[PDB]
Amino acid sequence: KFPRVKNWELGSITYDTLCAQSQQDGPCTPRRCLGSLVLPRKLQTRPSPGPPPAEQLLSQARDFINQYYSSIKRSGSQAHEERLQEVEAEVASTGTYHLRESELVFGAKQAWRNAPRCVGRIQWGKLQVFDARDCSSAQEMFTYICNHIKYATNRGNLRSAITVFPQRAPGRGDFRIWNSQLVRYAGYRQQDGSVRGDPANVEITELCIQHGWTPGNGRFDVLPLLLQAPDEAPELFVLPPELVLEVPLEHPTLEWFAALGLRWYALPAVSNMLLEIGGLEFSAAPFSGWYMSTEIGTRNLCDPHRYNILEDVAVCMDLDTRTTSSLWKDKAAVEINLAVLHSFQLAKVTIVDHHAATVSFMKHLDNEQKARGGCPADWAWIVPPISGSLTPVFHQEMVNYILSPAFRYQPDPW
Amino acid sequence: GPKFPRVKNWELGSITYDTLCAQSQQDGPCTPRRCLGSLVLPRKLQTRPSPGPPPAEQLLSQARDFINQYYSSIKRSGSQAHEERLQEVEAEVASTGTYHLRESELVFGAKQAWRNAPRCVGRIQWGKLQVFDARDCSSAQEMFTYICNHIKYATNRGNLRSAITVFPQRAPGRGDFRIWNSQLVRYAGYRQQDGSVRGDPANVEITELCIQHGWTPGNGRFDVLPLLLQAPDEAPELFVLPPELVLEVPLEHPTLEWFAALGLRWYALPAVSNMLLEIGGLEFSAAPFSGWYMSTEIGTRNLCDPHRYNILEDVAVCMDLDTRTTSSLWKDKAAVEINLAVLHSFQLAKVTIVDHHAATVSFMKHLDNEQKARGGCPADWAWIVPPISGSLTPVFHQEMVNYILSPAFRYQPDPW
Ligand code: HEM
Ligand code: HEM
Ligand SMILES: [Zn+2]
Repeated sequence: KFPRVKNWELGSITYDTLCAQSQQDGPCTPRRCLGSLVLPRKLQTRPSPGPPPAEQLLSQARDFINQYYSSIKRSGSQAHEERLQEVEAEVASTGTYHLRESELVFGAKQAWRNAPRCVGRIQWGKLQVFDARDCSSAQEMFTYICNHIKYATNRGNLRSAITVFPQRAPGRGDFRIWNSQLVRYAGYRQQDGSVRGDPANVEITELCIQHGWTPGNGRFDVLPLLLQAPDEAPELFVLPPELVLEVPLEHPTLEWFAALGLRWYALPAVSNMLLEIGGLEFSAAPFSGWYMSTEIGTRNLCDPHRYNILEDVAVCMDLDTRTTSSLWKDKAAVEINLAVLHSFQLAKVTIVDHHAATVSFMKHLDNEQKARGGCPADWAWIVPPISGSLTPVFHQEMVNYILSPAFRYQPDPW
Repeated sequence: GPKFPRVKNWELGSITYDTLCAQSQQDGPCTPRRCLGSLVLPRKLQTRPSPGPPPAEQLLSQARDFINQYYSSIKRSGSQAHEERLQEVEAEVASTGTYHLRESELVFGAKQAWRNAPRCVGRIQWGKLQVFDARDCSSAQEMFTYICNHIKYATNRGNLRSAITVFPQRAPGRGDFRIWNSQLVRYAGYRQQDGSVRGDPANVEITELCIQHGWTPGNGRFDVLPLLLQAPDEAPELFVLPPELVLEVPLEHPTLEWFAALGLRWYALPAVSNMLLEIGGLEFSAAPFSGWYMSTEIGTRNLCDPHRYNILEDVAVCMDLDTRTTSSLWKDKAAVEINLAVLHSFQLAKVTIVDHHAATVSFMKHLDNEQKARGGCPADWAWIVPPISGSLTPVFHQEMVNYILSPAFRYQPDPW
């Protein structure tokens, strides 16, 4: 019934009783495990042209409201009962309801806390929540986003934040941020099918040009935002350069590294995920924190389908790229990650290396074991892309399941 | 689209569908409610010592399935020979409660068990396996003879060859044939007075057991342990492998001249000996198998794990790195040089070994061969992706479906 979770480095064991609280199904079954799949096959988020079953929504809303009053130690109180009646009354008459700002803040922090793929959850309690539900146009969306960015960047002393735009509504279009992140580098397809810039942003880069953007021709051209108000074509907005903090990359001892002209933005702000609280869905709720160095140094810069700079760096390090056994890729990867850490640290911009991050996550696991009797975690995403076993989480067994409030993937708006 | 798991490779953007999972007849530890795919030992395949004979009804369905697999493999499914073998197996089980495999069936089954192993990245070599039939073995002493021959053949003075020796299957009522050691070659772990361990911390229990059985312990960091071999219904017997038969490689670094002074070393032959081989319901409690090493097993796991030799700090200090701060990536730097030393040394000693890049690339080829040959390949992502440089290898970006197919290698409880 309850999974026996073991840590192989310390020989310690714990039981996850929290997983019993899961109400949403994952992709696995006794016949086969599909935990390595990035996106769901069916756990997607189908349209909302029609109102969701009142009974279903109501049970989800009740659970959430129950969670909320439990957090403020007022479960069973008069306020708790009166709130349930309000939600009850509104759903029965309108088919939906609305959250009080206090509940929204609690819900956003809980969704982060429940995110199985995030290694930085020790920070879950520290999140600035901007209520943008009073937004009625793409222009206003742009203003909220600029304020979010300014606040979150804080001149290099990054502060986690989330801005919540209006919830989805039946038979009405969704408020959406087309870009997958608030700050992305353009990806331009060139003559021979190759790509200049970030190969992962080719499609979005094209949509931007398609919608009137005058494209650049560099390797790190910050993309403009395509923001969409309900049932309207997306509108193009260019982010004020002074709002986009970037860090020039250089190496602590390799004088030539800087000559590579590499750089990366300071703010990691996912903008394409859906936030679900008490059955309510927020199709546009950009969130941000700070980077873990491997995200930039290993994945963004070294992935084969990304900037793929491994060989360039290897050649500059005069390594033997003639064979795999020389481990030239491993050596280059380490120096690139070192350059990222050194540079962000030099530019006084918040960043965390994969060792510090995993160590804090182990602490989080312990805190959660005491607080809730478990912690949903997705091993493949918690263990860093390099030096996996050199970190504590590698040797820690984990249980993965879905708790709500939650952040979920949703279909591309186009 | 197709009603089977959709598997994607995020590097190539290609998609495939796994239809082979449809053939699994054994459940794993996951459910729609939660994924337990990271658990090393989930009480699923766990072949607990089942004293009372197995349900003749359950044994037969498993046996029939295996025979169908075997006849399918030789392209004679539905033939008269197929139906006759099926009748022979059912008859044998009827009058004895069990049955026996023909020589070729055992060979086929051993290879399929390796082929079906979700956690093995070396499966592109699956078709090349020397299967030693030792089902005539009747004593612990004879087990030692078979094991020594296996070691000699497999080691082949450095030009390693994959092999498996199969001892008698579990029999109703009679005790099991067992090799107490988890591997044929292991280094002793000696508990110290201060509580620390000299040697391999992973082998403290087995080391103590060997001592308790008359072994006179050494006091080194790399003392090869003796074998505790157990024949049916007899206490385990102790056997010391002749040094000349255990090929080892002293570790040195290609450029860091001082690394050789560390006195580190590792043995050439990775031979797992505590796993159970299951074929058509029959259980081979003693069926040690071996291939060759993938460098990270030695350089990253065995030498750098916190609970193993834990040499990361020593090497970093030798490289004069800043071990007082994580952002210096001293752990990452030292791990890289330790792995390079392993590859370098094995290559120098002319002992077969494969680096994690070459291995994962060959596994990708294996996945493609298997997609065409069986419509899928059971794979455990966490075990397939190397412990270092994960995303620098192609397997990291490949989604994988994990499920249990039989014949298979399963975990079994310790004999003691
Ligand atoms: C403050 C420091 C933070 C750090 C260092 C951190 C780090 C990470 C990392 C490394 C990943 C995996 C990235 C990948 O492989 O693509 C991740 C995923 C995630 N993080 Fe965090 N995180 C932080 C803040 C946040 C915040 C503030 C939120 C939300 C309020 C959040 C929500 C998530 C979610 C939902 C995922 C999984 C997304 C997916 O499934 O694609 N994180 N985080
Ligand atoms: C040809 C060379 C081979 C290589 C390079 C290779 C490599 C590996 C590696 C790296 C692992 C995971 C090690 C760990 O994390 O503990 C593994 C696991 C495994 N391999 Fe292979 N392997 C090879 C040959 C074999 C052979 C010949 C067999 C059997 C006939 C085999 C059966 C397995 C099994 C069953 C496991 C999983 C055991 C467990 O769950 O602990 N391998 N292999
Ligand atoms: Zn699973």
